[PDB]
Amino acid sequence: MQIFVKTLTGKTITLEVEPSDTIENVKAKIQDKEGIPPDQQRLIFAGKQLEDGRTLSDYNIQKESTLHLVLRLRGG
Repeated sequence: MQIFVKTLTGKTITLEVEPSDTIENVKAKIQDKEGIPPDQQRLIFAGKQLEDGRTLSDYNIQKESTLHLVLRLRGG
């Protein structure tokens, strides 16, 4: 039961999520590490916008399915 996330930063940052988890919890996990609102980030899969509030189980997400995490690294 593994999934895979690829951040726009290129750096390999991996996570462990269950089939019963919702992407809403997953986005929050990363946003918490950065202390930013989720409005500042977006997710895209199979050329479509990953809509907030869906589940891996509902969208039939398979193992090792890539998630493209796009956000703005607070710094500068």
